Amino acid sequence: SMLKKKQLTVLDLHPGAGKTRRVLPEIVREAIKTRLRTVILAPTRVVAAEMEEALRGLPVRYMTTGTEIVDLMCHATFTSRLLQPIRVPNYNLYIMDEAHFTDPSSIAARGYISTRVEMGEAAAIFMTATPPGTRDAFPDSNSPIMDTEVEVPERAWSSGFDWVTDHSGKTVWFVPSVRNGNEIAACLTKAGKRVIQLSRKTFETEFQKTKHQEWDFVVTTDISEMGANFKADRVIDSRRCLKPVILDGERVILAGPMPVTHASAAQRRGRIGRNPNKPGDEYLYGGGCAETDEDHAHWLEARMLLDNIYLQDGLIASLYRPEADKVAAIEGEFKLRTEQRKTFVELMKRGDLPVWLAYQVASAGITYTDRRWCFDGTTNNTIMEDSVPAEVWTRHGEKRVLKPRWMDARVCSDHAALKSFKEFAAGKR
Ligand SMILES: Nc1ncnc2c1ncn2[C@@H]1O[C@H](COP(=O)(O)OP(=O)(O)OP(=O)(O)O)[C@@H](O)[C@H]1O
Ligand SMILES: [Mn+2]
Repeated sequence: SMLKKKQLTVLDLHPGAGKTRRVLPEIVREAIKTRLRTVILAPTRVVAAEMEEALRGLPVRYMTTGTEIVDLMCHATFTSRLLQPIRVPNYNLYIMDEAHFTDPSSIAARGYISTRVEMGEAAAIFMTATPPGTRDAFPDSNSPIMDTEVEVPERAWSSGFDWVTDHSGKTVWFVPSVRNGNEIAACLTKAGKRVIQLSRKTFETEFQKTKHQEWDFVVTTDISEMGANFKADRVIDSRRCLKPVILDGERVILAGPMPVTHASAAQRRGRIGRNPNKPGDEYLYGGGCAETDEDHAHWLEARMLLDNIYLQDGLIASLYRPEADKVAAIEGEFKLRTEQRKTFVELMKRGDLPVWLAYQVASAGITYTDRRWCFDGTTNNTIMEDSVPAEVWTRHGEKRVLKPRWMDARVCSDHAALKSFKEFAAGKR
């Protein structure tokens, strides 16, 4: 149709308008009719699976871990394939759903895609109700939403918030961190509620439980802003988030809790008011928003990824321009030689290390299986487990205090992350 190359379109209908399950299949059917080599990009594998069914019997290859011109994969999968030697089709049409996702792989993907549009080699469609720079925390909905500013608990409580537990419906509660969510969920559970906790690490297995089991509360991080569907009538929003910040170019901290963006607030609010024959959904929020970023590490990490993706001779892809000033970096300053790039990739995939940390280790000429850097840092880089120095048994047979040469707070911000990094340090993966 007008997928006739040459162009980037931002489909920005209000939340719940039918972008993912009404408009998306229409575009795919058009793309197949016009025989365009197309890729579909979902934010998560959970959402990718729900797209399988909305794309009823259409020739779509699902690269989710014949005459097949149309691919479906998640944001991170797409970006991950671009970094590897493994061949990626120069698609004629790029479709990114939930294109507001601010994770490094999603930022990198938007940059790569938009760059391909500018070069005149492809068309692109970014689907999101909240494009970069939106200041509207209260967009349109299918049904009226009762918006109420309240004092939202960020700690366990024994009194003062009756309205929280005095609610017979189902509530989605956005928290700024996993650990904060743990405390709130434990309080709700003790008060007799059934609670499901969602985070980025647990999402792909815990989200499916929000359907096939009963629940009163979902306590979730900002991961549920990316196309997550709940049968709920209430959203409690702390309006808080944590921001990864690179300090003095030498370490990453998790600053906050801190005001979420208008986009995030709109996406959080947008979890309800979706049912057209159902008014009464409430959005209860505990504070204001802010354009917080620009020292947000994710956009620098996105640059690290994009610098190591090849398009054609000497060419480095630009960030999607509405996002391009979110970071102070020179394009190509993180480009690694091919051997270092390989280590960089493995550290992110098999190593499951944050992009920033993986770059530090790889650019220092360290091989993937060399874990000495996990112990030879300054003593202020010491990682604590419950107010006591965390220790692992090394591959060489010593009990060493975990003390990484480069400190990234994301490797120990909760128990699951610490367990994973402790295992990485012991050379177990
Ligand atoms: N298979 C389906 N087809 C069409 N509509 C559906 C389907 N399943 C659920 N719906 C409902 O129809 C509405 C359309 O939802 P959809 O996810 O397409 O909106 P959206 O524009 O993607 O929202 P957002 O921008 O917040 O992701 C929702 O309120 C949803 O609850
Ligand atoms: Mn959607």
